[PDB]
Amino acid sequence: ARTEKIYIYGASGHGLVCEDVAKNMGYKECIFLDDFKGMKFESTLPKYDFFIAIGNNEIRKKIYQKISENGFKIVNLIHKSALISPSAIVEENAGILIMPYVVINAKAKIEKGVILNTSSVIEHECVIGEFSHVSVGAKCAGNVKIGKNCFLGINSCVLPNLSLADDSILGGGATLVKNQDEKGVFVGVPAKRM
Amino acid sequence: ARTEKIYIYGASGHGLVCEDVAKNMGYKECIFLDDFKGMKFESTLPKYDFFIAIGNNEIRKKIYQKISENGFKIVNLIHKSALISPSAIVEENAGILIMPYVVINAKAKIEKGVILNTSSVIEHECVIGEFSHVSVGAKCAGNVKIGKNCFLGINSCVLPNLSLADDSILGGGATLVKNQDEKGVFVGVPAKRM
Amino acid sequence: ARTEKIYIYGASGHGLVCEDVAKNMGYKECIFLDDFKGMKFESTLPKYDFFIAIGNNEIRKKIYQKISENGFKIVNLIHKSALISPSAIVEENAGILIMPYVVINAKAKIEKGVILNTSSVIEHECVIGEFSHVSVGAKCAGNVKIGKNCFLGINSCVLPNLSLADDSILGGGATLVKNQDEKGVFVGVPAKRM
Ligand SMILES: CC(C)(COP(=O)(O)OP(=O)(O)OC[C@H]1O[C@@H](n2cnc3c(N)ncnc32)[C@H](O)[C@@H]1OP(=O)(O)O)[C@@H](O)C(=O)NCCC(=O)NCCS
Ligand SMILES: CC(C)(COP(=O)(O)OP(=O)(O)OC[C@H]1O[C@@H](n2cnc3c(N)ncnc32)[C@H](O)[C@@H]1OP(=O)(O)O)[C@@H](O)C(=O)NCCC(=O)NCCS
Ligand SMILES: CC(C)(COP(=O)(O)OP(=O)(O)OC[C@H]1O[C@@H](n2cnc3c(N)ncnc32)[C@H](O)[C@@H]1OP(=O)(O)O)[C@@H](O)C(=O)NCCC(=O)NCCS
Repeated sequence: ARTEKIYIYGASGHGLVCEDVAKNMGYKECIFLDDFKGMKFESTLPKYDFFIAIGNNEIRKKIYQKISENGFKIVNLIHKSALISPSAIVEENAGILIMPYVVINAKAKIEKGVILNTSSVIEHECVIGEFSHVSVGAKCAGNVKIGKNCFLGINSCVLPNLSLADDSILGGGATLVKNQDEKGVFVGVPAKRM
Repeated sequence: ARTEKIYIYGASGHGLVCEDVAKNMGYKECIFLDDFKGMKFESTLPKYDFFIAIGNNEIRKKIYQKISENGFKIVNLIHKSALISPSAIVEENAGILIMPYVVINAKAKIEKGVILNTSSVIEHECVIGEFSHVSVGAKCAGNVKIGKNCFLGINSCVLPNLSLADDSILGGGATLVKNQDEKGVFVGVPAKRM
Repeated sequence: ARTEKIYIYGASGHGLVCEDVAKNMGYKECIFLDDFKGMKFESTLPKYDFFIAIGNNEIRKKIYQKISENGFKIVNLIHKSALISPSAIVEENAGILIMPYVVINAKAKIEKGVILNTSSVIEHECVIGEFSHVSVGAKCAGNVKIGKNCFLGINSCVLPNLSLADDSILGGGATLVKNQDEKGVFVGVPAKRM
């Protein structure tokens, strides 16, 4: 079962929303660790559930690696208002954030370290690759494959059956209308390589 | 009252989400009919509620006609998280799909065979024409008239008071800013004839 | 505590949705005042909570001023499905509308007379200026400052950390990607001065 307290690493803005989700899940206390100007991570800390509240995908992956290596459990934070299909797969204890009013439909799969931000939608049979960030209000239609480390900006979307290659960025408001097997930064409606 | 079981015609991706909505409504068993590589529709089937889980508007209308002609009741599937104004009108037993977190505001009207997909919004006093599909995250502002058989793509929107003519397509991410009395395919921000 | 009845000023479309929110909050009766072709406002009316259901920001501010001057309390109408962070600040008894499925995240501030329309999202640490209208499905990313009297159109968004100057309009579907210190009308993806 979940611990009484939770370490949230990242005490910035993203950290504050993560705190709200942890409290929603029933955690009694959130202990912020921030190496910058709060309490530092220490490998010697008393054991509690961890969460990595870092928006940057590259840095979130590295921190995730360092925390995991010290034997800490990095839990998922999933708001109770997120609607997740009984046939969707969400990787267990994998540092995944699922914000309020997120919807994940039948047979979608969410990989480790993903952020599904506020009111995002992952349609049936999607695969969202590890340490991707689907940001506020971004939506993936049915059967969309998002590669590892991808970032879908605010209010972006991807049409059905499409793939976005690892390490790509879909800009805020962009509409991806063609399959993308080579990485890049895509902006506009329709989305075009920058 | 609803039957114990339901026939869902279409066993594809759209079918899977329809299954989830039926289960949410309290149906105990979903029986998939798919003429393609599952159990075939037969006019001789034992009577249960039917739903037509076909995304294509033209084909959904034809199947709806064939099922209705055999005397089957084609129910609405409405997720419990959909928020529907007490003054909105949703045509009864009319094969309408209303997905999670859909909002339908005061005095809007939804006609037979419509799909309102995940997190779509139908504002006050809208009329959504029969066998239209308002897809994931698409939004109609107040007093918008969507014609029969129309398709609003992912994350599209229509400004207040506007009409979209029968058999039109508003592309993914498109923003309709002018009245459209002649049918077509409209894409972009602002939306322009293709 | 809230009164038994409420005066809703504006009996148009916006008024109808306001009625729905008031009923959701537990008000027993909504009394429409419309100077146009319903019951007129009178300074002599029996005291009840008031709400100003006027979509136009300029007119809503003026009416708000006139009603306040006569000593009436102009309450907030907040749908129960709106998700508001315990650390967000919503100005009390300030004529604010918060529609269904609105999300307001940690430390955001909402000022008097604001409309947050259906399924809009205000991310952590935003400031939404008085008598602004964030319309249906519009989303502000973290740390966004919206000026007084601003109007964000249907399905628009603003990227993190940005400001929109007082009295500006972000058009339906627009994506604001740069800081804006001078007022104007911005349209497109990316949003550009009209
Ligand atoms: C696409 C993006 C990654 C590019 O950022 P960048 O490399 O720093 O680019 P700049 O901001 O300097 O702008 C470069 C050009 O691209 C354009 N551009 C930037 N973002 C754009 C967008 N999303 N849509 C269309 N054009 C965009 C700019 O207008 C500019 O055009 P110009 O040279 O003609 O003036 C960034 O703008 C973005 O959309 N990030 C998303 C952030 C987000 O959604 N946060 C999550 C919140 S929940
Ligand atoms: C508009 C649409 C119907 C047109 O599809 P199509 O006729 O097969 O057109 P194509 O995909 O071959 O593209 C033709 C051109 O239109 C453009 N285009 C296609 N969709 C576009 C969109 N939504 N916005 C802007 N441009 C678009 C393409 O970029 C292409 O431009 P080009 O010739 O300069 O390279 C389709 O792209 C679409 O948006 N359908 C929506 C699907 C959807 O939302 N599914 C529901 C999920 S919930
Ligand atoms: C931006 C806006 C304020 C401008 O309206 P306007 O001054 O009356 O302008 P017009 O409608 O006459 O159009 C003027 C031009 O701007 C364009 N335009 C208007 N709205 C646009 C939009 N949101 N995106 C891109 N272009 C837009 C028009 O296509 C037109 O282009 P053209 O001259 O090449 O033909 C208005 O279109 C708008 O987006 N308002 C939002 C309404 C809304 O969202 N309601 C709330 C519902 S919840």
